[PDB]
Parts: sequence; structure tokens; C-alpha cells
Amino acid sequence: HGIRMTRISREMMKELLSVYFIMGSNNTKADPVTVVQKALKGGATLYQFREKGGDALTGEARIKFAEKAQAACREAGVPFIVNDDVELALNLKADGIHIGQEDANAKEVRAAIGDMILGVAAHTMSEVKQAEEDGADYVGLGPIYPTETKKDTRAVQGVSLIEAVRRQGISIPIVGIGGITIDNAAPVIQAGADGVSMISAISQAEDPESAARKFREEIQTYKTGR
Ligand SMILES: Cc1ncsc1CCOP(=O)(O)O
Ligand SMILES: C=C1C=NC(C(F)(F)F)=NC1=N
Ligand SMILES: [Mg+2]
Repeated sequence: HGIRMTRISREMMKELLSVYFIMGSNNTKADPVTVVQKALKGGATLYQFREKGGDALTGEARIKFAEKAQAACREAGVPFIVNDDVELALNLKADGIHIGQEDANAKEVRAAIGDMILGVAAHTMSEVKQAEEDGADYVGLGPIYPTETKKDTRAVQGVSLIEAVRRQGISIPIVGIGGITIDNAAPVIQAGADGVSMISAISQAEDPESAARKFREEIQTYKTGR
């Protein structure tokens, strides 16, 4: 995964979304980079650097942590996505950036990042359609299930939006997020999603490598079976 000179294909994007691990230093009691390394070894197909909150790293310490996480992704051959921070994504030559409804406007971000991967968090049909129009390569829909990892989230929606989007003929790459575990991931894929994203199911697992491997194995099975 080098510098992109063309927009990523939908086929490739959907493959990358399979097991999308997201993490910040304040999401685990273990060593942050070590957990990321274990998740990648287990089978995570994409990683998002999400460092925010009161006890998250800032300044130079945050940048250095990001560099080490990006290096871990490079060693595993997995793309590195930055959450919220467009400047950081450009400065590190990240593979992509993820933004939400309260962040920089998607039109503005797409113009600033060229052909880098762009993900947009959506909670309604209107937002999903707007994201596609603005040039997003994928949308993150949720929260599917209850979650305490992110407090300022909108109402839990199950797989309702995923189903509605596919029903309207929209084929944009979709990843589900919010309280997803190895036990409840199947319905997300069966509803039409191209993958599942998670923080705590892997970051707080007593065995992150095994947890990631389990996710990878079952998601592959579900995608072939739906
Ligand atoms: C970042 C984010 N965005 C919507 S829900 C969520 C949290 C996912 O965390 P967990 O997988 O631990 O529920
Ligand atoms: C709020 C979010 C929603 N979706 C995603 C992703 F999984 F990447 F799509 N990441 C986020 N940080
Ligand atoms: Mg955001």
C-alpha cells in the first residue's frame, strides 16, 4: 500500500473493511503498540488510529505513538487510517482518514487528501447519501449495539440502516460499528455490511491476537455465505 494515484476500487475497499480494528492508548490497560501488533498478527485487515479524550496522548507524544502504530501496520501490510485529524494524516502519509458528522466537511476533506481513502460515519439515510455524493470511499454505520467506549453516540440502530441502504440500491462499502463482538458480528455481515469494526472486543481481550484471528475466520465465512 503505497501512495495512491487513483481512487481505491470498491472491491478492494470492501475487502479491507472485513476486520477493522480501531484503537487509542486509552482503550487498553496493556501496552498500546503491543496490542496493535497482536491485532494485526491475528488478522485485522485495516487499522484506525483514534487518539482522543481526556487521558489520550497529545503533542509530540501523540505523533510518536502514531508513527509506531503506522510502522506496525507497514510490517503487517495493512493500511493505516487516521481518525479526525486531516493534518496528521497528510503529515504521516497515512493511507486514509475517517471523519464524522461533527468533523471537517467531507467535501473539504476529499479536496485536501487527493486519492487517499476517506471514511465517513453516518447514522441516517440522508447522511449516507451525502457522504457518497461528497466522495467518501466507505461509510461507518452504527452504533449497531450498545457501547460505552464512545459516550457521545446517537441511538442504537441494530442493522436497520445497513438493510435500508442496500434496499435502496446503494452499493457503497459499509462497515458496522458499535459494541460488536465475536458473538454478534454475523448479523452485521448478513444485513449487507462488508465488514465489522471494533475497539474493546480486541483492545481489552485477554488475548488480542486470538480475538482478531477469530474475527477474521468468521467474517470470511459469513461473507462467503451471504
Ligand atoms: C468509535 C465509535 N463510533 C461509534 S461507536 C464507537 C465505539 C466502538 O467501540 P466498541 O467496539 O468498543 O464498542
Ligand atoms: C465513529 C466511527 C464510525 N465508524 C468508524 C469506522 F469503523 F471506521 F467506519 N470509525 C469511527 N471512528
Ligand atoms: Mg470524529
